[PDB]
Amino acid sequence: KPEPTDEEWELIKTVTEAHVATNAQGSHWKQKRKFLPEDIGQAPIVNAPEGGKVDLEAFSHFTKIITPAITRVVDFAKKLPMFCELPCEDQIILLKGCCMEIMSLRAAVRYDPESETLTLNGEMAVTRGQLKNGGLGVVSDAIFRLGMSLSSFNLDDTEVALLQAVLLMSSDRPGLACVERIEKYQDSFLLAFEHYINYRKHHVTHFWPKLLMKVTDLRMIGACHASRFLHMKVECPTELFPPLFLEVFE
Amino acid sequence: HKPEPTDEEWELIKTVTEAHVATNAQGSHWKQKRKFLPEDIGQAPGGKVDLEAFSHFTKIITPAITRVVDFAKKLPMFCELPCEDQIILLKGCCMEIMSLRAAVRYDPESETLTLNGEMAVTRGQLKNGGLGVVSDAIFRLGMSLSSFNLDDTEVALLQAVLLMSSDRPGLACVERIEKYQDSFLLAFEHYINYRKHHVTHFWPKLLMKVTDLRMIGACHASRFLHMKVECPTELFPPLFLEVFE
Ligand SMILES: O=C(O)Cc1cc(I)c(Oc2ccc(O)c(I)c2)c(I)c1
Ligand SMILES: O=C(O)Cc1cc(I)c(Oc2ccc(O)c(I)c2)c(I)c1
Ligand SMILES: C=CC(=O)c1ccc(CCCCCC)cc1
Ligand SMILES: C=CC(=O)c1ccc(CCCCCC)cc1
Repeated sequence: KPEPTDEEWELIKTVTEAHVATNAQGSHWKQKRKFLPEDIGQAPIVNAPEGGKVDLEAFSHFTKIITPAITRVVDFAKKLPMFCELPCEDQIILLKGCCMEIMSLRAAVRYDPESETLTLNGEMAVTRGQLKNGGLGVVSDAIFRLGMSLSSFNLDDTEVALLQAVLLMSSDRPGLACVERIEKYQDSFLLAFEHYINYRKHHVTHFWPKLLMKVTDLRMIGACHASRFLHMKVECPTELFPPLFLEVFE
Repeated sequence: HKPEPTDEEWELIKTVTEAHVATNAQGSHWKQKRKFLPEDIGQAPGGKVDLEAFSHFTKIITPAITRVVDFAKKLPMFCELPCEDQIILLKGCCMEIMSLRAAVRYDPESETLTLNGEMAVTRGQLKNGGLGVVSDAIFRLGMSLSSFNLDDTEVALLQAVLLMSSDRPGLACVERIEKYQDSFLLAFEHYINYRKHHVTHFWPKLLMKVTDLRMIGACHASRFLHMKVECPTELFPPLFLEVFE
């Protein structure tokens, strides 16, 4: 199995550092985290015939720490030379299209089977039900499943970073100008990623193929996020929408 | 570097591994032949046992039980123990090894456990099925074992350790058994350094799973008493009754 080249190790060091420099609570999150009160995000005893509405209370708790998560995704991308080479127009499109994907990933990787929750921003542990009633709905199930399936993969910072790099450089986003260039960047990240994986030596058959499918799951989650956001603008009042949160979809 | 298994330990590792493989339902992918228990079965509209769901479990309970016994008998160290000791050890690890085997077959995508490698069931089906909370304990164990990526050898060794529990009430060759367990832990410990898993504090956390399997085995004993009160005698296979006397 071909391992990463000197140049790729250089690239790997750039992404890993960029990710670690933007990944909250890089200093033990499962020790300083705080569990969201049980009473918050509790399944409705009545359940409206509509189809389940968004728990405005839980939603408030989620959006109160959403901005930092969004800005962090932007800082990560700006720490990558390749990204900084892209036009302003392209950068915005790529960020708005991978924002939720990368965040969902960051949360998924922080899945704790013992408490069966996700540590958002590495400080808030939420249950599958709390995140759902919080406004993500079925999306919560998608993210939780992802986290459960990623356990056996034991992804390190370099693999999560590279994963984020691949999600960031999506040349299939609508409106992109440097379609070709961006794809060259992605292929570079993918190549370095795969090579790094051979170096890591994971104990799981068809690791590479299975991981790529996860990129596909993130794409689905990101899309469902946009649709889920539409219901939020309908049920959730404006006062609960942070500055960057709304622009990420508008 | 960490110490790896010696030549003598490799042969022991070979024995236990082949013993487990010969008594386990895989070596051919259990996801290609497994079937899902009808959703309508084991539905939950303490708690009463779902007779129908129960019947489906005990219908394949004997095979699982007989395999654990076969596993132990394929181990020379076990055959050197008195009949009374063998009976004691088996009755004390049966559910332990069984739970372990079911846990390792956990499937995140379907969120179920493939019993005997042919019947997949949900947390609810197994709970109302008669295991109650024990079902949650087994599913929890299965979820925490994903990152461990245990191979047949590690599960086999794990079963060996559970088997050679010299603290079982009534045992006679307590020291001979203890000696056997350590030989497995040592070989297991060395094998672990060979594999080299990417899970921080792998060894410590795995050993802890052994303690969880201990609790699961105990909670099942008390759970079995509820079954002999709610479930009719017909649904109790002969070998199933004796094992958990
Ligand atoms: O875990 C991290 O670092 C990043 C992170 C932060 C948050 I707050 C988060 O939850 C969301 C996201 C969108 C949304 O509309 C709602 I309501 C909740 C997730 I998923 C991930
Ligand atoms: O999966 C395997 O190979 C072995 C296996 C087989 C069975 I059937 C099983 O379920 C049980 C066990 C005890 C009990 O009282 C009831 I009701 C159901 C489990 I957990 C594991
Ligand atoms: C959708 C993405 C954007 O347009 C976007 C969002 C946020 C930012 C960062 C602004 C500074 C925020 C304080 C750190 C830049 C661009
Ligand atoms: C509790 C364990 C036992 O005592 C035990 C259980 C089963 C067997 C196998 C008997 C063979 C009959 C066909 C399965 C032997 C011993």
